[PDB]
Amino acid sequence: MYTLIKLTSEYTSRAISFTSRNFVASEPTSIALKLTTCDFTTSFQNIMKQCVDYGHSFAFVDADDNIKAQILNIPYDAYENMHYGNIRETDPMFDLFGNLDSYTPDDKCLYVFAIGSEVTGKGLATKLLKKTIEESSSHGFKYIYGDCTNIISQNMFEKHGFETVGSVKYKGYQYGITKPFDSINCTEYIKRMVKTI
Ligand SMILES: CC(C)(COP(=O)(O)OP(=O)(O)OC[C@H]1O[C@@H](n2cnc3c(N)ncnc32)[C@H](O)[C@@H]1OP(=O)(O)O)[C@@H](O)C(=O)NCCC(=O)NCCS
Repeated sequence: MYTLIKLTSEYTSRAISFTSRNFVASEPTSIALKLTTCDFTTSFQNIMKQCVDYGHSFAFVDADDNIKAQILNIPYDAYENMHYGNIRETDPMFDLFGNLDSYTPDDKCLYVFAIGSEVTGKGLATKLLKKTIEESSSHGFKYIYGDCTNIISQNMFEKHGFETVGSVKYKGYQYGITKPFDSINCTEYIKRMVKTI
């Protein structure tokens, strides 16, 4: 069926594409901003590559080694110093997320940049999150942080012991005179969620 793997460098191109496509198709903030995969890859390919290279990311692959679900994780200290391919299309995204960067870890922390699954309702994302919790413990991380934009992942994180430490309401959020997130209907907040290991 599908095999749980630790992502390695040979999967980098597949990992970048998987999250780009998955988020552009199905993640609330990307959809709200009408991002294309070009927009997403430009802004986020660096962090996605680093999620693979730091060694703490996981995926489910099919028999032909295609990624069907993945979780891209990176140490928080690398996240805090991350560079992005900034473009006008994603400026409001960075503005929104920036609000959550005020709650910071006081010890070793693993940051979940992205979780996604193209084969849904089969437990794949849940299993990736549980694997990530095991990984965090094994490497002496004290916290896992995620900025979760989707009610589905918020509930999943809650089910696995995460607590909300910060939030921003989508409806009414402004970037200058624009209201770029008012189109979101599935989810009311973006939330920074923290699990203490
Ligand atoms: C969110 C996402 C990762 C879920 O992955 P998935 O593999 O279906 O999730 P799992 O099957 O492990 O299911 C996890 C839980 O979500 C629930 N769930 C999954 N899809 C759901 C849906 N469309 N509506 C309501 N609940 C849903 C499951 O029922 C399950 O809960 P339970 O076990 O308590 O019943 C997937 O929908 C996705 O990739 N979305 C685009 C990506 C995204 O937005 N990522 C998060 C950004 S924070």
